[PDB]
Amino acid sequence: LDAVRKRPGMYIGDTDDGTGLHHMVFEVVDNAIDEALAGHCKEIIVTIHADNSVSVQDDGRGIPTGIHPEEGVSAAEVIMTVLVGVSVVNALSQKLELVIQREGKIHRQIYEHGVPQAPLAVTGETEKTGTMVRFWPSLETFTNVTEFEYEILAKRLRELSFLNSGVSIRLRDKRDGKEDHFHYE
Ligand SMILES: N#Cc1ccc(O)cc1F
Repeated sequence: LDAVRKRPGMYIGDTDDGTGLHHMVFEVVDNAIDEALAGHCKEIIVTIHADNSVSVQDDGRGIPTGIHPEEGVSAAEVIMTVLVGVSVVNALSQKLELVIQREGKIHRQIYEHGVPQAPLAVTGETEKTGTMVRFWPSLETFTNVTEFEYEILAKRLRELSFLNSGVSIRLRDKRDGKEDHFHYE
């Protein structure tokens, strides 16, 4: 990830005018939609938290957890730490929390500035499947516009709901209780 850390704006977009900040969300949403499309229920939930982190969840199969035979870490960690892709989001997040529900098990992992704090670990059992990422954008990178703007997210998620017409997209703002549900049929 050092190439991204060296020139963040070249990977994510302008880091002073809010452009790059919102692009962080959109990169994560792309992966969540892909995951949701491979499942039965086909819903993603985007939440803006009161600490100005964002989470994206899907109810798909869960991203793969097995050890990548070539890299020697979990496949989820390969996705998060190898090179725009969610690895860029991770590199530019002061914290990122990953939760994967798959094959009867809950898996969790924490990153700080793209560095895993421990290996992906089984933490419990579950009947559900899906993936959730919550990220706190790094305030060492993102300046001036540091808070998410509901309308910027809503506009883009609406476009995505029409293109991905089988996918339900919920947007929730925990700062003021604002919510939308984009679903085309
Ligand atoms: N990477 C990734 C990713 C983030 C959120 C989600 O719901 C699914 C994903 F594959």
